[PDB]
Amino acid sequence: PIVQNLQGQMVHQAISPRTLNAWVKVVEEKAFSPEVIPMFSALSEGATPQDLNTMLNTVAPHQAAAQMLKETINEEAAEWDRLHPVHAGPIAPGQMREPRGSDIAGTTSTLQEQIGWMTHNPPIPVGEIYKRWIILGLNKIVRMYSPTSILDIRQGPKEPFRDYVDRFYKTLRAEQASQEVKNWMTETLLVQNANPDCKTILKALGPGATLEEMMTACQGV
Amino acid sequence: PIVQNLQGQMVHQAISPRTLNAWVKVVEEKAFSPEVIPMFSALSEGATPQDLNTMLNTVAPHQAAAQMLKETINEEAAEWDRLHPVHAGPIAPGQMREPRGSDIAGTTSTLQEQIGWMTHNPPIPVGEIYKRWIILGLNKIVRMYSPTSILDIRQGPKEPFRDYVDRFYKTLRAEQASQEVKNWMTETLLVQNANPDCKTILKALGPGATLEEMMTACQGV
Amino acid sequence: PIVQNLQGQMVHQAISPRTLNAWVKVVEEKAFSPEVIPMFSALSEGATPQDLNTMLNTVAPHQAAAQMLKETINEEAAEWDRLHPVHAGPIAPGQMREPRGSDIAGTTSTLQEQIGWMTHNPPIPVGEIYKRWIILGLNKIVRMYSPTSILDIRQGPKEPFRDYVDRFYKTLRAEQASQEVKNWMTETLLVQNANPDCKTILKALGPGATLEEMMTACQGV
Amino acid sequence: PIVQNLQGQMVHQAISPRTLNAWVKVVEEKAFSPEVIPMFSALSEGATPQDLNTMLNTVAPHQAAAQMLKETINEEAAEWDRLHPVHAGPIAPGQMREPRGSDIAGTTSTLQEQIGWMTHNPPIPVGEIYKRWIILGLNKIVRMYSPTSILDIRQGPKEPFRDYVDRFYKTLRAEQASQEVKNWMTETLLVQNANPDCKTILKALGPGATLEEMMTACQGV
Repeated sequence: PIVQNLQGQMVHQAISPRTLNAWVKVVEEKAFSPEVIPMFSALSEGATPQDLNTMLNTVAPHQAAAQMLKETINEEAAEWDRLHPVHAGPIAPGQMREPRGSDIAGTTSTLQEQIGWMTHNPPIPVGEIYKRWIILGLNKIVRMYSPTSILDIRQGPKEPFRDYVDRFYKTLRAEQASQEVKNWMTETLLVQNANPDCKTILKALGPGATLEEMMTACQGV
Repeated sequence: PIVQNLQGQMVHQAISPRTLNAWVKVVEEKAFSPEVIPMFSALSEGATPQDLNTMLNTVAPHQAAAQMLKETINEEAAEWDRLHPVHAGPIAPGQMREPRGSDIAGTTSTLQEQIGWMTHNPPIPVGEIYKRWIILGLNKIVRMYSPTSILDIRQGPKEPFRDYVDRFYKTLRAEQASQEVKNWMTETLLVQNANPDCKTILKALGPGATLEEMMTACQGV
Repeated sequence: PIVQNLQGQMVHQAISPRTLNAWVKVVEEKAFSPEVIPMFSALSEGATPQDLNTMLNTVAPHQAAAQMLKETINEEAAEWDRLHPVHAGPIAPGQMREPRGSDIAGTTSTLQEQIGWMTHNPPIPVGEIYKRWIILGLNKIVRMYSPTSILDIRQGPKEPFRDYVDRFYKTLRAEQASQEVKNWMTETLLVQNANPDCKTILKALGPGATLEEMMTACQGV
Repeated sequence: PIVQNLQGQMVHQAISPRTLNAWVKVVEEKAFSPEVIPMFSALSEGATPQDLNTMLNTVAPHQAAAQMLKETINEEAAEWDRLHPVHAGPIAPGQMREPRGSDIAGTTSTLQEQIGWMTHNPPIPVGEIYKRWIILGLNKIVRMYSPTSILDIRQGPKEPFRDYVDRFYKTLRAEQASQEVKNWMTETLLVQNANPDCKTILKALGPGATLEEMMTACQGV
C-alpha cells in the first residue's frame, strides 16, 4: 500500500506478515471456493502491483490455477497494449510515461514508478486494474474447481428451505453463467429442484414470487 | 474512520484489510444469523459513509439480502429528504451545506464532505445514521433467513433448561416481534413449550417468576 | 385465396371444403401440439383475412385457446394502430385508403378491399401480417398446453439416443425460451439428462461437440 | 410449378395447401426415415426453386437437419460457381444471363427469372438440380438419424425371412455405403446374420444364389 511519511510524501509500505499469512491460509485451506474472491479483495485493499505479485506467489505451488492466472494476465496485458498503443513522440517533463502491460503487472517497472502512477490528481489506478485482472483469473479458477453442476443441487427431503437456497445460490455464484441464463435458473430451476412439500407450496405461490415470499411460505416445511 | 494528522487536522483513514476480511468472514460464513448485527456494529465502529459502502460490497453477491438492504436504504433516504426539505436561500460561508439522502449514503458526496460534516462542534453524525439504516436492513435480512418460528422452539426431553432458554431467546431476537407480543412470548410461551419435568416445576413456581428463579429451580432437572 | 378470372382480374376464391376439413382435423385431434403451427401455415397458404377468420371459427369451441388468440390479435391491432397513426388529409384517387387494425383482421372491411390491398405493385400483404399475429397466438396456446417441462425430459435406460433427442427438441420447440437460454439448454441440459452409458460417452466427447457427432457416437448404445 | 395461361404463356402456379400439408406431415411425423426421400421427390414434382424454399421452411424447426441441408446447399452452390465461372463479356439480347449458385437456390433471383430459365428449348432445369442438392442433404440427414447399424440387423428366431430381408434392405438404403461394400453386405452379411434354420438352408443353397431363390427356400421356415 501507499502511506505518507512525516514530510507529507507518499511512501510504499509492504503488506504486513499476518495479512500475507491470512492470504496463505485462504489459498491453502479453502480449495478455491467462491469466497476466496471476497477475501482476496479485502486482503489486497489498496495494494500496489508489487504487493499483488507477492500475493500471487502463494498461488504458484498450485500449477493449474497459477497457469490459468498467468494466461488471463497475459491476455489482459496484450489487450491493454492493443487498446493503449504506445504513442511515439515528445512528452511533457511534468508528465510521466505510460506504463505498458508488463509494467502494470509489475514485471519490468519499479516501486517508485507505481507509486507515482497511482499517486496523482487525477489518478490512473494501476492497482485496481491489475486487481480486476487477477479477479477474472480467480473467477475462472473457481469455475474450474467447482464440484457440482447447478443441475445437481437438489433439496433434501428434510433439508430446510433456507439451506437449500444458500447452497443453490453459492453454486450459482461459482458457475457464473450468463445473466439471462442466471435469471432463468433462479426463476425456474430453484422451484423445479425443491422437495415435494416445498414444491407444492411454491407452485401454489405462482410465477413471479419474490425469494422473500418463498422463504416465508416454506419456513418450517 | 477519522484520524488526526501531525498538523492536528482530521484525516480519513481507510479500514484495514484484516478488518474487512473479518467482515467478509462474518458475511460468508454465518448465514445471516442474529449475531451478524453486533459483529457488524463492532467492525464498522467510527466509520465514514464511504467506508460503509466498502462493507456493503461484501453483501452484493447475496442478491436477496442486497436488494432488501437497498430498499431499506432508499426508503430511509426518501424519508430523510422529506423530513429535511432542501431550504432554498443563502448560507453562511462558515457553515457547510446540508447533505441529501444520496449524500449521507455517500452516492454523490466526496470524502472531504463527509469528514467535514462528521468533524464539527456540535457534530451531525452521518456515519451513525447511515449505520442505523444499514442495521434496519440487516434486521430485516435476519428475519427473512430465520429457519424456525418461535412457536417451534421446544425443550428436548433431556435438554438442559439453560440451553433451551438460550435457543428461545436467540430465536426471539431473530423474529423481532412487537414489544407487547415479546413480553407475552417470554412470559407464557417459554413455560408452555418446556419439557414435562421443568414444566411441572415452573407451573408450581407461579406466575411472574423471574427468569433467574426459573433457571435456579431447573438447574439439574 | 386470390385467383385470376378469364378477363385477367383478381378474384377471391374461397377455401375448398376439404382444406377446411383438414384444418378441423388438426384442431380437433392434435391437442395443440407444436406441429399444429406448420400445418396451419401450410393450410392457410396465400389466404385473405376473410379466409383466416373462417379458419379461426374452428378454434372458437376451445374457449381458453380462442380467448388467448383474441387477446393476442387485439394487442397486435392496437400496436398496429399506434405505429400507423391515421393520417388526416387528402388522398390520391389512384391510391386506396389505409386499413386499420380492425380492417386487417377483417372485422369491418369487405372482400374487395382486402383483394385490392393485397393485389398491388408493390404489395402490402394483409394476409401475411394477420397470419403472423395468428401464429403468435398459436405459439402461446402451444406453450399453455405443453404437458412437460424441458427439465423433465430424460432418456430412458433403453431408449435410443435419437428418440430422446427428438422428444427433447420437440419440447424445446413447444417451450419457446429465450435464444440464449435455448442455447444453454441444448448445450448442457441434453447431456445432463441422458442415461448413464450415453452420458459417459458424451462426457468423453468433450464440450462443443456437434449434435451429429453425438448421434454418431451413441447410435447403438 | 409452371402452367400455361389462356394466352399460351408459361405462368408459375404455387403449390396447393394440401400438398404443402402432406409434406409437413412427412417432415413432422416420420423422423427422417428413408422413405422421406421418395415422398419429397413425389411432392416436389415439377417445382420451381421458389417452391423448393417453401418446402424447406418446414425443415427449419429441425435445427440439425436444417443446418446439414444448408451446408450441403452452400457446398453445391460454391461447386456450381467454380465449374461455371462467370463469363465477362457481351450477351445476345435473345439469350438470358447465367444464374449463379445463389440464383438457382432462389436466394437472389425472382420468379420470372426462374420461369424463363426453366421454360426454354433446350431447357436448363434449375428445379431438378436444386432438387438433387436437396436430396443429397436429405440423404445425409437420413444417415444421421438412422437408429441401427447394418451389423445389428439380425433375424429373430421366429421372424419370417421376408420381414428380415425388408428390414435389412431398408437399413442398407439408410446407410448408403459404397457400391462395392453394399454388394459385399448383401452377399455375405445377410446370410451371416440369419437365424439358424434359415442359415442352414442358405449355406446349403451355395454362393451366388439370387435373393428370389433364398426367399423361395425359406418361405415357411
